[PDB]
Amino acid sequence: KTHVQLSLPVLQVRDVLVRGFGDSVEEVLSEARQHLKDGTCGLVEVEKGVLPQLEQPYVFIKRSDAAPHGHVMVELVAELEGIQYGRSGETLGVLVPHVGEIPVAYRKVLLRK
Repeated sequence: KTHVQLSLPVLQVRDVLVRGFGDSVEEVLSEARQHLKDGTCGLVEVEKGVLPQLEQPYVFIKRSDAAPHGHVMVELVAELEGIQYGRSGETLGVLVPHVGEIPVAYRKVLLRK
């Protein structure tokens, strides 16, 4: 399937134990996709002060369209030193590994895979 319905645990930035997916744009996009498939991916909602507490490169989920079955259609865009790899809509948040942190909410998305 080109799209997969996922429910992403929303984590508080200060709870996150592993603050990024790796060391290159290509690696963080790869790892993000692997964790999304394996159900081991969390989402941090971006506000003032959140991104400097996480590790670059960043992986964003961005709205790709204007929402089947409650699931917002999203795609992945990476960012490193102010350059984005991909072009998409509004940021729903920044993806991080999930290693058992308690979420505050779930974000239903339809991920372009």
